[PDB]
Amino acid sequence: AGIAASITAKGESKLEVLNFDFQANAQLSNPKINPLALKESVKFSSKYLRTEHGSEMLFFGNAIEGKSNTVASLHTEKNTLELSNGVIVKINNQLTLDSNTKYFHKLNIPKLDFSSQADLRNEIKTLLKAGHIAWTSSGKGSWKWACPRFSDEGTHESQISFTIEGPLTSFGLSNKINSKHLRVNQNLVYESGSLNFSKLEIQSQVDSQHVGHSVLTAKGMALFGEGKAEFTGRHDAHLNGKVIGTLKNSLFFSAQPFEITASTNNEGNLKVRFPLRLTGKIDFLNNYALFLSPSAQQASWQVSARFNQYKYNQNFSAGNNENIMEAHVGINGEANL
Repeated sequence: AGIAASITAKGESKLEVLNFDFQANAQLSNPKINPLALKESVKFSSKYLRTEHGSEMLFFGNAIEGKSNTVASLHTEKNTLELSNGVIVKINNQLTLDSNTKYFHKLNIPKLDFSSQADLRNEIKTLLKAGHIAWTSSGKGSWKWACPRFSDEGTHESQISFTIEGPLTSFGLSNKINSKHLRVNQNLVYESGSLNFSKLEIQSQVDSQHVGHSVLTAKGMALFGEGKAEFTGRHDAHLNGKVIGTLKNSLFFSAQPFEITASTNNEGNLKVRFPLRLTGKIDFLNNYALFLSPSAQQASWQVSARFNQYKYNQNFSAGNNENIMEAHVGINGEANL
């Protein structure tokens, strides 16, 4: 039992952008055993836009297959755009798909001397199995254009990693972005073996000429069942241009049974270049030290925030001990008038 369906539409007329020649088809087959080979082809002519598609679905009970494609290409007197897509899906025992996105764009506007090029690769590859996950992608692409009000060029590089196998999980990102004015490197590292451990790793590298360099990267080691958690937290930054200085950040601590200790330190000596020839001199000293224990506990807070000619030192020590408890409040400051 099969059906031969065929459609053919002709819009012959004046103007090339308006005339069209559409055609369609459809085929079927199903004798006894359901060996379906359903197919489709979408086709038409039109000077304004040419787009084509063909989808052919295959079925053999457990052998299930699917191939679909849709490609379009825009063309005119100023612009030239294209796109392609391939659906590759097959179902035999497990589930998997690989689909691609081919993106092109070329714009040329001679009115203001503009020429833009965009060209993007968007591909997905998945794998679903009985207890298995295999997921990855790559957002590869680049950009470029010449325009007096906006001129930039660079390459975008993305990669996604994800995989599941049993109680353990895996997940990693490698982001590489590069341009003529901004350069950032990004990495993600994640790992945790169910309720046993948890790996926390961040990688952020920002590079720019006008402001300077920023360095942010930190680690965290977490363990389950006992109460252990230690994160290595830090940051180093540079500022250039209208502002100059440093950003030091200390975030160190250990989470332990019957022992809690935290160390936080924040440093900055920024010098703001205000307009009308004014300079703001900012130096602040923010620190912290923790110790928690069943026997004795303590804390510390010291601030040395200073603005230009206005200095302030604030003293705060907190600590409980059985032999002696200290209680001092340091309130000191000076405001020039």
